[PDB]
Amino acid sequence: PIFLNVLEAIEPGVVCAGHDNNQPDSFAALLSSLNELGERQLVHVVKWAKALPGFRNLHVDDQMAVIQYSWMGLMVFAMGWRSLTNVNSRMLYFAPDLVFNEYRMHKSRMYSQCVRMRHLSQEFGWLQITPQEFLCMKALLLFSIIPVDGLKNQKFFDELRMNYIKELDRIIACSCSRRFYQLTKLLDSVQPIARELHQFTFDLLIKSHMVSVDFPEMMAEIISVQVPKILSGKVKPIYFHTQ
Ligand SMILES: C[C@]12CCC(=O)C[C@@H]1CC[C@@H]1[C@@H]2CC[C@]2(C)[C@@H](O)CC[C@@H]12
Repeated sequence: PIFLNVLEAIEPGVVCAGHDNNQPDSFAALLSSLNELGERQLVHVVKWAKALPGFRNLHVDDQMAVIQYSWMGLMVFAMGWRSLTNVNSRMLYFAPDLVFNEYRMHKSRMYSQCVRMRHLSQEFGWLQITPQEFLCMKALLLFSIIPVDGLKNQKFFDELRMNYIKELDRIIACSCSRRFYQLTKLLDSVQPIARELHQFTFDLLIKSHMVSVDFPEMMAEIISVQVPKILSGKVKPIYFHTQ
């Protein structure tokens, strides 16, 4: 079981947001801390992705591209999983030091997006997703969003993506196809969520000075350079099933 050995070994550790929980729960304070969390998580997602089986067979530019497109989905998926194990069905465990109750979901002005992330977290429970299924699905998510113009070497990407589909299939097989149906629908459901957060974070960056929300350097860059390519349709998710 080489492949699963690898996925479990490279899985990133606990990451703290650096949030001072002693301050009043403001919009400005919550969102600056999520942005800080995003910056620190992006560091772990990079090292993780670079260590995945076959990842270096991608052209260097494509390596950087898929990470920059996929990070939001990847982080949301992992977060829902932490949430499942750590908190109740009504809260979102962004970090040990940044757990959203209903009040914070409201003050963040992200209530409706939070409701979707919670549903995602509950689906992991409802479907009884295993650690092994979780890890293979999360690897797949990295290879689930690409430019419509195609990548620098698209051929290598398509082959890598095929291998990770086959790995998820293997993990399932151990009816059988009903599980595969379920997992692919779950995977698809990530993308509309990421899309709403993309739109939210983009809007927030533009108004960020007016509302006193701080955006760290990598975040500022990625949200101004890469996110708008998603929002304008130059970069699109790959769905398993038609939307
Ligand atoms: C990826 C993060 C931070 C990491 C995580 O656990 C998921 C979470 C989802 C909401 C994101 C947040 C990073 C900062 C964003 C993009 C804010 O600007 C608005 C929505 C936030």
